[PDB]
Amino acid sequence: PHSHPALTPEQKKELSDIAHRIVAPGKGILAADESTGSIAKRLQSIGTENTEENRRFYRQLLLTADDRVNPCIGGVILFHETLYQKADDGRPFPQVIKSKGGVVGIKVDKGVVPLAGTNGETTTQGLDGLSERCAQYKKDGADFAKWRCVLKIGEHTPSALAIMENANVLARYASICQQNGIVPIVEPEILPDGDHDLKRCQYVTEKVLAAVYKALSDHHIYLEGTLLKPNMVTPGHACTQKYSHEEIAMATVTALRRTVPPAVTGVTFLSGGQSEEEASINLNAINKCPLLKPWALTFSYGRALQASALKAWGGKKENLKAAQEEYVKRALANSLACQGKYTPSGQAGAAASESLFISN
Amino acid sequence: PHSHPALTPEQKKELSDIAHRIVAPGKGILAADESTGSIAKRLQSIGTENTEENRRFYRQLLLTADDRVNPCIGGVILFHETLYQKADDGRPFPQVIKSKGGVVGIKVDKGVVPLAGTNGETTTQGLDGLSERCAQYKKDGADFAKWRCVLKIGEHTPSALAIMENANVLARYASICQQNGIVPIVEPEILPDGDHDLKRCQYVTEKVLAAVYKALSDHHIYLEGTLLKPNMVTPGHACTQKYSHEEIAMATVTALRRTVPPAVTGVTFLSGGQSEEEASINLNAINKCPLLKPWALTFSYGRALQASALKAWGGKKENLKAAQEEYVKRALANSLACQGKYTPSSNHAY
Amino acid sequence: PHSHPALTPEQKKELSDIAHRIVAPGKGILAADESTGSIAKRLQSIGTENTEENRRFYRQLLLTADDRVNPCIGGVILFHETLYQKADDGRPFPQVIKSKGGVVGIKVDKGVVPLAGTNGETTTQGLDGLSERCAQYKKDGADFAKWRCVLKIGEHTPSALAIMENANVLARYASICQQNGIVPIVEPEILPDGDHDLKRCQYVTEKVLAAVYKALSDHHIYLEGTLLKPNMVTPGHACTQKYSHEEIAMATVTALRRTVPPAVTGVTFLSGGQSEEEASINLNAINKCPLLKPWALTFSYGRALQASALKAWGGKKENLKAAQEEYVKRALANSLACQGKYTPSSNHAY
Amino acid sequence: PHSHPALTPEQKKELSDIAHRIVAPGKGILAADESTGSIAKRLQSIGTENTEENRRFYRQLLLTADDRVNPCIGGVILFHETLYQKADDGRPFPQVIKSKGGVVGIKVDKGVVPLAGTNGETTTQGLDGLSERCAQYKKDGADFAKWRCVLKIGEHTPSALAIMENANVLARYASICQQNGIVPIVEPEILPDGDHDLKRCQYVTEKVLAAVYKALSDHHIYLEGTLLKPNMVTPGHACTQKYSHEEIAMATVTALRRTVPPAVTGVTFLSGGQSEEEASINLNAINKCPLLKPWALTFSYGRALQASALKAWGGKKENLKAAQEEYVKRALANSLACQGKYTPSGQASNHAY
Repeated sequence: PHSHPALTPEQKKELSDIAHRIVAPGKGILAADESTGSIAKRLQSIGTENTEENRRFYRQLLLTADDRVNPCIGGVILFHETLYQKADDGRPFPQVIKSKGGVVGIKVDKGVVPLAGTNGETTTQGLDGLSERCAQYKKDGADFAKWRCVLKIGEHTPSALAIMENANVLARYASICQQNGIVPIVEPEILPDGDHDLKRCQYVTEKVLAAVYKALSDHHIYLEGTLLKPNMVTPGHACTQKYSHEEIAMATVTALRRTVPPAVTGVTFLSGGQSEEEASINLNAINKCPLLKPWALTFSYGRALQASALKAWGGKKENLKAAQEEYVKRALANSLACQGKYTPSGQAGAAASESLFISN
Repeated sequence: PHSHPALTPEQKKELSDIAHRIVAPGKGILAADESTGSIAKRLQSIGTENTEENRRFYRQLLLTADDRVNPCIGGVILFHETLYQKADDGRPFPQVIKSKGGVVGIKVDKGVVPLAGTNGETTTQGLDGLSERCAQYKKDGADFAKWRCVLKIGEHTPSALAIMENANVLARYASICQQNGIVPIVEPEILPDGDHDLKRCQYVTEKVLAAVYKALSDHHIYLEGTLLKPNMVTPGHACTQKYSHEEIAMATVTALRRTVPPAVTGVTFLSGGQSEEEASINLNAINKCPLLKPWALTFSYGRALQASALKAWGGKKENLKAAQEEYVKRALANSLACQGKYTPSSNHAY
Repeated sequence: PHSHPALTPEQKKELSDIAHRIVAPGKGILAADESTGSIAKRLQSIGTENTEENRRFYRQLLLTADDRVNPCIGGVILFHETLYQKADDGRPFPQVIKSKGGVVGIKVDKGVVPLAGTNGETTTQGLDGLSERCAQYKKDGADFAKWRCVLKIGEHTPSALAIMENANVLARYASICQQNGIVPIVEPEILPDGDHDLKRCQYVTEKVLAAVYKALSDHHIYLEGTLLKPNMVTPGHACTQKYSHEEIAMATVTALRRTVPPAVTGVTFLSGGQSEEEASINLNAINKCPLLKPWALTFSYGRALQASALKAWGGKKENLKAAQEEYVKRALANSLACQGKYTPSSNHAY
Repeated sequence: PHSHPALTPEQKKELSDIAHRIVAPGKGILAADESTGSIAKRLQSIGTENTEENRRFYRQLLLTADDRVNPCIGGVILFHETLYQKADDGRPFPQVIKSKGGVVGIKVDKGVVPLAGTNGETTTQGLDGLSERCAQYKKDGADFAKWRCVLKIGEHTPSALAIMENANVLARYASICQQNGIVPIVEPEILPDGDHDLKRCQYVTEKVLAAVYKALSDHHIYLEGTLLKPNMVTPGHACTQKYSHEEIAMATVTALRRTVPPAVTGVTFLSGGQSEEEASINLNAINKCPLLKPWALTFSYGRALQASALKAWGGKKENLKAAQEEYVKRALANSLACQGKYTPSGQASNHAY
């Protein structure tokens, strides 16, 4: 019942300013924080061996795209390794990102671990020494961070324990981040895996977000200095019933309106397996949804911004420009999408029409 | 992890529609739901015996004020007794209210009870047979209800128990109301008693509201079909430090923005002891606050709408027109206030 | 983090003494608190009109059995109506019970109500004015009370909400009782309905009881001044897999040892549909289970003590002694059972 | 509402057997799990340089004490470093402990960290990579572990957050341990710092323990395969009012009876600053308390078993036997104390709570 300010007015301002810059109108996030074992899968789908150099080059390819992306990208999430890598001109990637008007973000979780006594459910680790790590990341150019929790819709999941534990650890992570001037992106991802319908996903998403914000309140989290990275509300990947983009948008926005306090600076949707075009079209429909939305509704896409780029690159240096062109096109599309001004056309290749879903 | 729809789309539309009508632009709530024991002091302060007749006459006086109040009053909260009384012309009060464009509300709690093991804290009773009562009230004209929980800021309060228990009973009440087509006004009032400052109130308000909404979620409450009646965020009555209306407005709006989901149709502030003018000036400041507010920010005033009217009446039928005039003036004042157009004569520091 | 004693040492002593008397060695509880609507089925099953007199007679029949039941009965739970009735000799039933060495109990809940948004789940009502009711019941002879919550094992039940809400209302009821010198019997009954196996019941029972005691703790309940009336851990009534009494006893004792603090004075099992013999055999096996049990493990039987007595009666006054004889037999059988002295004549797998 | 067994009957048996061996009648735990920084303080009090060799020599001093300690020590908690050190004869310390009938334990937390928004409260870290660490420790001789959470009694503490969070991390720690055949010792220490009285400590201890077991329930922890290491219930260090050992025992036992399920195999009290003799007398009183106690009530003492030994040693090899004698004496005293048979002689209304 007695307040013990976790943050000073000066600290709140820094976090709030940072969070707003990331989701400034028309801007979104490029999520290039794939771990070594994660990006390896991507490079593997293009006959490119996973080496530090190939990874460096690939990240450079995306980070050094032409100035057309500048207005589209408010922030870029990187993996530890990439944060300390340099472009061919000797500039550290964080400097490259900043020079283009982007805020630098660092993924800080250490992956999921199984929750004993549950039906294949997990929580996420990475709190140990997080404070020292954040202080260091801050000094090295990072202003925000990301932590991913993963939940799954099934007959007995997500369980009460899974929801509570994941919500609690997100709160702990967000608390430590804010103590070090880093804006925490809270990511409670509910996988699209399964044959559940739209209303099932909406129901679960509402329960999960309600739990997340109660935990954030219990841990004294400054909402204005945070961002939310949730799954859009969609039917399961194996669901038979078909839904329109307007319906997905309505379910997504309704779920958010029922759980996310207006103080939250912005919502940066994960693409979660959706095709590049599907992700853009849904985000656009979301921003057009005829309901009051007190927070920025933009993107924090990983796969939905890299599909075509990876394919065009093929691991060959000569395809540099071609790869960057595809990326730029998705960044431009999504920039318009988070403004509800996106209108599909007929290009972006067929690679943008293919589902990037990956069962877990 | 499985949904068992508490309400059908039709039930949802009904609740949502009722909620929106009560807090439509420029409209607020007249809280005239004082119980016999509660209206006792009011009448006592003016030397008027607490009889059913005087209560009926007083309530009639307010409910029949001239049409100038119509666009100001979106809803009227009544005490059980009043819901079944009639005006002189024989018209049931519920009918009077509705003919003036207002929705009829009914207070359904049965007062506070002490929570053992706490420092004078309480919870609220009234759930027994509530479903049947709501069905009967609905049939008899009421479309929304009110339930009051009381919390206090002290050295060890509100405690975890008080916050959790009051949030839970509010949720039960809300659930029962929605099952019977009644829009529940959730009122978690944090008393202004004490010498605590503005920051203290804001902090406690944020924690209480966060608890309230988690409980509403756990009980599957349809937020669009609800209204919130909280205290504005203000320093304690005995606080020596002084603040401006802009500051209490900033603290109030900031606290609501950090806890109240956008889906909540509206916030109807209680005046909780503030004077008529102060309550109007604060509501006005709240609506002009330079922050995004996704819900209607209006009033659900009891004392702040009756103070002058009660005094002018003095328990004398002769002063009917004089009394009503005072009420009308406050109704007009607050209608402008909830629009941020009243005149009586972001900050990271929150 | 701060304490505000809900009870004084004197109040604690009173409650603890009462709870211990009810479950003194070899003693159990006769649960005859069937409401008018509940006893109606019982009387109807034997073709007897459900009249106040017939209910009075049947209750008299049970309460005035010979002294052989005295050492068997530590307490008797009555329904409101019965607490105020008299035997043929003009003595009020509370006096009859007391003169036989029994403590008088009163059921105070007002039945279950549906929890909206759940798959047919419920919570229980009865808190309104409970304090005044308890104060009056205390004056009229009752020293303990009973409140029944009902949970069901199913595809999606008991849900998180159902567990939390029922646990919370039990805590509120317990709190109010103790403030009035009444020992509360906490009854969180998990129905045997379904085809679930023993393991599932043990799991649900462990989760439900952990919730109950956490709620009791949050509400500052004095455990030494309470009793627990849970379901024994058994397979569902329609489970195809079969088990032995020893397995039922092991599952039950294990569940309790993992959730019931040693401070709880006693566990008084409900029979929940089990036959008279079965209920006695399981209670005996529970008391013979080779695990440490820090609380009395006795009975609070309704049907398990009345089945044959009601049948031998049949609504005929000339079958009085015959019916009483059947009751005495089950009282004797269960008195031995709660001592592990009743004969019908790898614990890590739990 | 559906069970998804975290442990098989075989895994449960192993955990239960381990937990019971540790707190078998007359046995307690030697807590010698002081980290480098922690032991540095102990070594400084006797003007001894904090080098790995001195630490090894010190730990060796305690672990190789004569066979009189065998029936007194059911378990020994070691810091990571020590688990991998060897006695002069080349025997790994875990082997030394095992040969003397003791179960080997390993401290696995990585210290406390500040909880933002609280009045100086903390939670504890160390879950990262914990499963892998437990699998490795198990393989390397350890059968139980220890994780310490710290709470403080003050005007606004322990807060609801501190209680909830610390109870939650303990549950996570316990869950990971049991998945690896390691019996977790749950240690929710409520510091004795402050001027609060006996009833205040009992109140807080009761609320904390209630939170701890609800958390363990939510995380599906097998209680029979765990131990509890709580603070005894005593007045604050700065409390002006005095209390008898009988009252300390009554308050302690009452708090436990009201919160600790009988399924919990044993309670191993921390000495938390009490003198060697004080910790022994209180433990004896606790065991003599006239209330039903369904779990073993023994010790898990660090300072209360090493104070005199450390001083008698002074960092001089010459005083080895003298230092071991002091340790053995406390081991004997406490062995008698956890049986309520302790006496200064040697080795021969509860409603107000």
